[PDB]
Amino acid sequence: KQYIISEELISEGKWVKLEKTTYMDPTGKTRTWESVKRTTRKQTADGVAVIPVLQRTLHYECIVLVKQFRPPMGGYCIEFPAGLIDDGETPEAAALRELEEETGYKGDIAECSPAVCMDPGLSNCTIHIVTVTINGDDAENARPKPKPGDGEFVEVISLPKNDLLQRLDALVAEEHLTVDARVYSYALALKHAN
Amino acid sequence: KQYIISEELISEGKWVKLEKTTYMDPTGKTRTWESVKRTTRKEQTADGVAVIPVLQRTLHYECIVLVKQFRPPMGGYCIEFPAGLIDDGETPEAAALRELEEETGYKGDIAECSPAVCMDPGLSNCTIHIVTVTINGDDAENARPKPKPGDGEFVEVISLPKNDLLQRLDALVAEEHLTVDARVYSYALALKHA
Ligand SMILES: CCNCc1cn(C)nn1
Ligand SMILES: [Cl-]
Ligand SMILES: [Mg+2]
Ligand SMILES: [Mg+2]
Ligand SMILES: [Mg+2]
Ligand SMILES: [Mg+2]
Repeated sequence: KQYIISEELISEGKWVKLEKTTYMDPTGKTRTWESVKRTTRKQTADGVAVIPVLQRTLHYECIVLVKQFRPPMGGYCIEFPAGLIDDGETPEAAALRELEEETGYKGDIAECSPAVCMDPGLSNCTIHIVTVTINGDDAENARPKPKPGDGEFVEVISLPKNDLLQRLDALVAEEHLTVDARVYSYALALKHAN
Repeated sequence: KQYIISEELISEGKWVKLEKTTYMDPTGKTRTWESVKRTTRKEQTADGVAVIPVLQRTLHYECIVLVKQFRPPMGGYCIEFPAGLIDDGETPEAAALRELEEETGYKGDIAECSPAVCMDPGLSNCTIHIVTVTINGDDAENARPKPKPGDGEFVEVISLPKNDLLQRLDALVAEEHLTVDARVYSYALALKHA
């Protein structure tokens, strides 16, 4: 019943543009919306985010996260490892690549979401959420070698899965970090389950 | 180590702006970023709230109450937690219970309220509080709940059992063109993984 009529370019950078979207509301009334898009998409989605489950025998299972300075936020954020999918790369392959670059861990694919939206009231940005397990007992994950690209500066933060939400709250309380909403969503459901 | 040097406006809409952000990298080198911000944030501790609404009813499995709306940025229908912006002077908890009632009809009870968490920190400064609310579906207030959508809001309510949320979401994605929100998907995945 609702649909896009036209999109007016307002402003286009190298990485992001702003559009004025005209759409038909269900009553038959034309309306406008200010919409953001990335200029980099081809792809199933803009990006992947990786849920990396680090499994070591006789240890708690951990979720591997990354801490980085995020210029739009003006501060440091705690996030699932993540990056954009390369032209002609699959979401799975992007997940394992990003995970290795950002963490040095080598992982195995467990499952892969459909494209999911990041902030659909503002942008068209989408990602695949990719669950990956990491055999922390294998020699290739003993001393994980992180290969950052140009301009990535990533700290790795592993947190036990069974206390994830309490551990994150503690970091926010002590370290003036912002937690990512998808990380927080996942942590909450771990507590809310059953 | 890293910090913001300057923020130059590139383009300002009614609702959204684009900025050229200059910052210092941890090598001591100046770099830039293209940053999105909303124009509507005043003294709120965040832009908005998203509500995790746990519908509880005697001799029913708990349901997660979700909303389906057309999102102009996305050009299509999206399934999301009930959400909206925090009005000036409004508490995150008040915004949550208000938005929940407006979008679903349900009158909730506060359970917990997150710190401000980032929506897409590689792109925007946008933040929310994630507010968990329980709905006493045995109360007569919540028996045959009617939305009170504001102007240009057109919302369908979808309640899904917590104990099968991921499959039930997958089944809706299989049946029509719609996108699940990444925070919803993350929360459903944790429910499976716990
Ligand atoms: C470090 C390379 N710059 C990437 C980027 C992404 N956006 C939105 N602006 N700059
Ligand atoms: Cl798993
Ligand atoms: Mg990244
Ligand atoms: Mg990366
Ligand atoms: Mg809303
Ligand atoms: Mg609303």
